[PDB]
Amino acid sequence: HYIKHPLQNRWALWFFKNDKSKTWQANLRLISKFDTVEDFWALYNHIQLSGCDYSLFKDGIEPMWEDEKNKRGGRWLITLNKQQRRSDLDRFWLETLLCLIGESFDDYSDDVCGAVVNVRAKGDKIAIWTTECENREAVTHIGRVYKERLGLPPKIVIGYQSHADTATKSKNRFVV
Ligand SMILES: Nc1nc2c(c(=O)[nH]1)n(Cc1cc3cc(Cl)ccc3[nH]1)c[n+]2C/C=C\CP(=O)(O)O
Repeated sequence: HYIKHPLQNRWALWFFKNDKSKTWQANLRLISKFDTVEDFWALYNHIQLSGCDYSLFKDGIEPMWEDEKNKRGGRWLITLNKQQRRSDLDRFWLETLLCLIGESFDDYSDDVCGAVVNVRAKGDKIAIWTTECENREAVTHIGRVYKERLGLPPKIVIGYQSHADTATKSKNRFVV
């Protein structure tokens, strides 16, 4: 009936089905792809009415450190307490998906790879993944706009961790 409204990029929704008897990548599942506003909303409305983690990454980028577009990058991390799953999780996740498909970081949105939400009994987490941890100007601009877009209290920092550092964990490259 109507002409669909194209998004700037094509996106893929992935999920991680926690299965301890399998190696990490064997639990990744690519659910579906979309490149219009109407197809995004249909998928979002469908998931809402249905550690089982999810991610939205640009087409061609797998949601893993191993991917060529992620190996030299990192993520802005938002940590929620147990009480924030009910009051803030869904709002923070939708606002993060909108930053992605709407290219809310202007030219710096070209550095965005995707976003990951970790559903944990001990506390949920949401991250925006970027392609180059050494791109200080792009990384910091994305972080400041993301923190503001989510209405986070200014005094508390959010940290940007390089995937190389997260993978050899035993520390924040930038804070905003
Ligand atoms: N090899 C490897 N291991 C990883 C990775 C990774 O990219 N590669 N990741 C990052 C990652 C990508 C991703 C995608 C989805 Cl859909 C859901 C959750 C996700 N987590 C987290 N491990 C370790 C697992 C748990 C630690 P923790 O308790 O901190 O998640």
